[PDB]
Parts: sequence; C-alpha cells; structure tokens
Amino acid sequence: PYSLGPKISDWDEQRRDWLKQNPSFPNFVAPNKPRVLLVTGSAPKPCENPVGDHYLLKSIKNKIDYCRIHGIEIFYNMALLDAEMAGFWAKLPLIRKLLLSHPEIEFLWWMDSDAMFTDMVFELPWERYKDYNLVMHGWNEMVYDQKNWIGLNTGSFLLRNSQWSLDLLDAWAPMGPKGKIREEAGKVLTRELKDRPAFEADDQSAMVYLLATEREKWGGKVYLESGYYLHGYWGILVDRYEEMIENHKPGFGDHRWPLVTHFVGCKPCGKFGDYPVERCLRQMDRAFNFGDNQILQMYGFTHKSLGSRRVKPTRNQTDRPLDAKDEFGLLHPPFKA
Amino acid sequence: PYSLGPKISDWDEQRRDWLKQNPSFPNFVAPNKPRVLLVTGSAPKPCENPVGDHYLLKSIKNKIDYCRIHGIEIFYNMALLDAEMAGFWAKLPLIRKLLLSHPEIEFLWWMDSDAMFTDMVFELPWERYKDYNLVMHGWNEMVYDQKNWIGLNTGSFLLRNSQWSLDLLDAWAPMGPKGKIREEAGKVLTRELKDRPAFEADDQSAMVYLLATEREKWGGKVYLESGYYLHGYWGILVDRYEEMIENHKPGFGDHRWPLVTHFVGCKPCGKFGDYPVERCLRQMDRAFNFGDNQILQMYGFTHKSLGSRRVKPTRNQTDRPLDAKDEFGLLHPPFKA
Ligand SMILES: OC[C@H]1O[C@@H](O[C@H]2[C@H](O)[C@@H](O)[C@H](O[C@H]3[C@H](O)[C@@H](O)[C@H](O[C@H]4[C@H](O)[C@@H](O)[C@H](O[C@H]5[C@H](O)[C@@H](O)[C@H](O[C@H]6[C@H](O)[C@@H](O)[C@H](O)O[C@@H]6CO)O[C@@H]5CO)O[C@@H]4CO)O[C@@H]3CO)O[C@@H]2CO)[C@H](O)[C@@H](O)[C@@H]1O
Ligand SMILES: O=c1ccn([C@@H]2O[C@H](COP(=O)(O)OP(=O)(O)O)[C@@H](O)[C@H]2O)c(=O)[nH]1
Ligand SMILES: O=c1ccn([C@@H]2O[C@H](COP(=O)(O)OP(=O)(O)O)[C@@H](O)[C@H]2O)c(=O)[nH]1
Ligand SMILES: [Mn+2]
Ligand SMILES: [Mn+2]
Repeated sequence: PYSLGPKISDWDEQRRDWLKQNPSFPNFVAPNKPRVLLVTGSAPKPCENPVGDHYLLKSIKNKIDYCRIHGIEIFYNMALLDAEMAGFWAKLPLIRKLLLSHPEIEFLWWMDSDAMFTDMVFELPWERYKDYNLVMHGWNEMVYDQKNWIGLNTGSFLLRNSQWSLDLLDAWAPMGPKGKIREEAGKVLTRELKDRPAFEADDQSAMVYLLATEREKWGGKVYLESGYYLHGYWGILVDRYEEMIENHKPGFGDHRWPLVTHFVGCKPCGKFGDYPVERCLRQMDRAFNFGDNQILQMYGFTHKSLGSRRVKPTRNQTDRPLDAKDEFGLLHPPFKA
Repeated sequence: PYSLGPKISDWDEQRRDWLKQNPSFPNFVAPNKPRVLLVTGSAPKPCENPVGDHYLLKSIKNKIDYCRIHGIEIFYNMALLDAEMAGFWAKLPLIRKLLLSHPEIEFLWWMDSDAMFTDMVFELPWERYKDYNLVMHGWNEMVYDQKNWIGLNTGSFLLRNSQWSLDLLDAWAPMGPKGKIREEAGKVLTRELKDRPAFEADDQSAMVYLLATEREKWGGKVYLESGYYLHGYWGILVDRYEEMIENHKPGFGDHRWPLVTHFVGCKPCGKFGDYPVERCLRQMDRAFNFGDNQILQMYGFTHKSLGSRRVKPTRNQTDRPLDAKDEFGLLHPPFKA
C-alpha cells in the first residue's frame, strides 16, 4: 500500500513550536500577507519536440517577473522523488516534502508549467482565505452536485501548511501509483464523474471524486474560487486579448484581464496534444507577450504586436528617468515592503 | 553617432534624493548586505541548436535556487532593446535601463546564460568591494600589462548603481553597433590585444582595451578578483568535480569548490562553438548536477551520480522533520533573516 511517508499527526504543534523558536522566519511577511512559495517544475529530460523547452523557458521567466513584483519565492522542481508518482501525480510528493522542509511557509502555490501569469498587477485576496486551507478555481455546483471532472482545476492552487493538508495529501494520493492502480482508478473516475473521458486516473479527477464523496470531511476548509481566474482556460481567453487591451486594464484578474491563462491540453513538451500545435504555440506566444507587455511597460517598451518577439519604445528616452510615471506602480510596488 | 541615451550627469545626486524619499526601498537590505539584482538573458527565439533551450532552462533553474538561498532578485531579459546592440552587446542597454529604473539597487550582477552556480553556500564578500564600482574575475598584470583579451571576464560581474557606472557604459558601447563599426573595431582589438583571434568586436575585448588604455580614469574603481571563481573556466573545473566532493566542501568558492562554472566557447544555444557540442553538453549536465546536489540535499535527496538525472534518498523519511537541520544550514540561512 503506497504511502507519501511516515504518518504525522501533530504537525500544527511542530510548526507552532518551530515558529516560536525561529522568529527570524515568520509565516507572515506583513500584517495580512502570508509567506508564499510558488512551486512549479517539469520533467528532467529534454522535450520530445525541441521547441517545448523554449516554451518552458518563456513560462519560467513569466513566473519570475510576477513573483519578483509580488515578493514570492520560486522553486522549480526537475526531479522525481517517488518513481510511482510520475506525471501530474509527481507534485504530491514534492508538495509534502516542501511543506515539511519549510515550516516558515504558510501557503504553497503550485502552478503548472503550461500556466502563465497574464495579470501582473493582480494580488491574491489573502484575507479571503484566512479560514481555509485549500483554494482552487472551480464551482461548488460542478464539484459536489454535478460531479463534473472539470468542476475544479489542480494546475494552479494554494495549499496551507497545516496538519489538515498533510491528511488531505494522504487522501488524494491513493489513485496515483503508476500501473494497474492508476488504470483501474481511471475506470472508476470515468464511471462516477460526469463528462470524464476514459483514461488513467489524474490528480484533478481524483480531487473532484474525493471532495464529492467526502464533502463533510474536507469541504469546510476548501474554497472553490470563481471570482477571478486563479486558473484560466486558454480556449476561451486568448482570442479576447485585443478586446481586453481596448476596453480594460490590468488589475481585475477575471474575464476583463485574467490572472492566469492555462494552456490545458496543448502539451508543448510532448509529441502530440489535444489541439492543433500551430494554434497552441501562436496563442502561447500571445499570452506571454500579453503579460510581458506589462513588464516592459515599466521600462518604456512594448511588443510591436501581440504575436511578435520584437519590441519598440513607448516613449522617448530622457535625462530625468525618475520623473517618469509608472502607470501601474509595479517598479516599486507595496508587495516589496 | 551611437548613444545609450540622453546624457545624465547628476545621477549620484538623483539617487540619493530618491533613497531619502523612499526609505521602504533601501539600497542595503541589511548591514553590509547591498541590494543586488542578478541579470541574465537569452535571445527571444528558439535556439538554433534545438536542445539548447533545455540547457537555458536548466541554467535559469540553477540561478533561481542560488538567488533564492541568498536573497537576490532575478531579471531574465528576452528583448532586444536596441537593434544595433545585438548579440552579447545587448546587455549594455539592458544594464543602463535597469540601473536608472531601479535606484534602490546598489549592485547589478550580470551573469551569462552559459554560466552556472556550482557553490550554493558561498556568499560574495560584499565588504571587500565597499569602495569599488566594477568587480570582475581577472588579473591586473594580464589586463593592464599584457592586454590579454582573457585577462578578465564579462560573463559574471558586479556593477554599482552610480554615475561612474553610467560613464563607463558610455565609454564601453562605442565598439558595439553591429556592422562596419563592430567589424572594424574587431580588427583594432585583434591588433592591440594579446592572443585575440580575428572576429567582430566583443564586449569583453572592448573592456580590456578600455581599461588598459585608460587605467588612470577607470582602474581605481575596478576590482579584478582572483581569490574565487566569480568566473570559472569550465575547461579546468568540470573534470575535477568528483575530487572536490571527496576532499572539500561547498563554501570555498575557489579551486576547491568553484562558485561559477562558465561554459565559454560552447554555444549550447547557437552554433559553431570552439569545443565539441557533445563534450560541452555532457559536462553542463555534470555542472548542473554538481550544483543541484547541494539543493536536493536540503530535502534528503541527491543525484545517483553527476551523470544521472535520477535521484536517490540520502536518508529515510521521518515523522520528526524539524529535528535535523541541513548539513550547511541553507534551508533557513542568515541571508533571508
Ligand atoms: O560571435 C561570432 C563569432 O564568434 C567567434 O568565436 C569566438 C566566440 O565568439 C567567443 O565567445 C569565444 O570566446 C571564448 C573562447 O571560446 C574560450 O576558448 C575562452 O576560454 C578561456 C577562458 O575565457 C579564460 O577564462 C581562461 O583563462 C585562463 C588563462 O588562460 C590562464 O592563463 C589562467 O591561468 C591562471 C592560473 O589558473 C592560476 O592558477 C594562476 O594563479 O594565475 C594564472 C593567470 O595569471 O587561468 C585562466 C582560467 O581561470 O582561458 C580559456 C582558454 O582561452 O574564453 C573566451 C571568452 O569567453 O572565442 C571564439 C573564438 O575563439 C567565431 O570565431 C566567429 O566565426 C564568429 O563570427
Ligand atoms: O514529470 C513531470 C510531469 C509534470 N510536471 C508538472 O505537473 C504539471 C501537470 O502535469 P501534466 O501531466 O498535467 O502536464 P500539463 O498538461 O499540465 O502541461 C506539469 O505542467 C508540470 O508543470 C512535473 O513537474 N514533472
Ligand atoms: O541575443 C542574445 C545573445 C546572447 N545574450 C547573452 O550574452 C551572453 C554572451 O555570452 P556567450 O556565452 O555567448 O559568450 P562566451 O561566454 O561563450 O564567450 C549569452 O550567454 C547570453 O546570456 C543575450 O542576452 N541575447
Ligand atoms: Mn497544466
Ligand atoms: Mn558565456
């Protein structure tokens, strides 16, 4: 029987004592700002199609820029800690190890390599989650009522460092072990969940199943967020970037300017995906430039067009660089107190 | 005539006034710890060599880990800000823009994309440079007396945010503009420098030519460091990694455990390097694993060998993860207090 590790039951007590002992590493970097670690990664070998690595590179730069502006540290995993938890399941052993290794972390923010920040201004409403331990983009009706396999998304979520999360991780991993375990589990998920195709068990479907069947146990501390695009399905967003630039401005994080554009199904690192490769890559270029225009804007540049690698100035240079106006206050934001 | 921008003559005064008006953004994050922005970059298009992008990805993860440990922020540039300053000259306009845009930065630490951290413990001796504005790996005699084009290295250097640095950039760019200017200046460098082959002018050779021919004006504020490998020629390091693991420990930063392994001449991304690609890439894998071992060992893992992507546990899991601090205290080091 697979296990993520030796059972721990007093983790909240171990954290409490550790923080008391090490006040130089508080779990809240500011009155209402918890210490956050964004976690991502990818397989340690080159992508089967070579350009896949290039889009992982653009992806990590994108996360670097957002995290530098919002004062959150990054960890990029390139190792498989548990041979039985490969693929999308590999983030469960990783998350557990980082939680136990960094008790100063209050929230762990996992983000897929195919997800990209498209709103550089938007800051997460931390106080909205002060009484919850797991935050995912989704809808209650889709998860608990319809049991729809896309009622939530596990490519961008927050997990609080607590005993509740360690147990949640244990209740989530059983369908992960590669082979017959994961295959037979997929048959269950396709049968019990709505609209789910037939394939091996994935971490997202397992979360829906767990929450739909054990709501009394977990639902109280799970926050299904649908007010902003903590996760944003690319298939309905990338085409509207021009409309967003024309009518709106960064900071909304929702349908007016999504926080995250997640390219579910594109698989730029594998050989085939669920969508045309041409559309996937061209729209990944557009999403990257959509977010990168907000970075270059601080420095007086912008991409010639949303699909061009080339940039152009947005204003003449000056011998008085400190008088310029930072439109969205990202050069010296309050997130870097 | 080429110019990096409108002439600024009172930057030291502008910066001081700004710092006084913005105490929340000090230029020293702690006593003798200057605020540092590490800056790297690569061309916006996929690598001519397809797998080259996979090694840019590994290189930036390596910098993420080191900078996370030592509390240093990262900027990853993918834009050609000035069409004339293409190639390795692209860092001059980038460095100027970042210094003028971030007055809170005391030191800008440029680092090549083919340069990798192999000592995760070593912290630069900042106090040693309290009176200097430019820090490069090199030797006085080889630069000033011999005029050797490799007497110093511009792939890993510290540049202080100051009027002096702005003036240096003005005196450094003339040989940059692509075309007749760079090609002609290349002939000047091959004729005036020792052992330089024949090719277009490069930023490193130009720096040597400048400092050797104008030592009185610039030399006083330049520190040519050779006590540790701020720049480490891979050719004399990668073969010794296993010896270092046996005999020494991370923290020395020099011949016993180099801070930076820099794969000059390899061109993992471009083409037509000075060394075989196979030998280059396989040693870059070893260099990455040499550094990555120091990261993974915080969490109880290590690479099976410097040539294997697989990892193995260094110790059994435990229900008391907060009793054994890491061997070098990098989980909670003083750089993040
Ligand atoms: O761009 C288009 C054109 O490119 C041309 O190709 C160029 C290429 O552009 C360029 O990037 C490349 O530049 C690198 C060379 O490829 C590379 O071989 C060279 O390696 C240097 C290394 O940089 C340097 O650090 C190292 O220095 C030694 C030094 O030799 C030695 O004296 C010294 O010894 C010390 C002892 O170790 C120490 O114990 C004692 O205390 O002090 C001694 C010194 O006093 O140790 C240092 C190392 O620490 O030497 C190696 C070998 O030279 O670095 C170059 C810069 O990155 O060059 C290519 C051309 O060759 C194409 O040719 C053209 O077609 C294209 O159009
Ligand atoms: O070996 C692996 C496989 C995947 N991932 C990460 O887990 C996420 C989700 O895995 P998935 O199989 O769903 O790939 P996706 O289609 O989301 O790109 C990936 O984006 C990667 O960021 C990883 O770190 N190591
Ligand atoms: O279009 C480009 C080409 C290069 N570089 C950067 O300039 C550096 C030049 O260093 P390189 O390794 O190519 O020269 P070498 O060290 O081999 O002599 C690269 O590493 C990149 O970091 C860049 O920013 N844009
Ligand atoms: Mn994904
Ligand atoms: Mn280099």
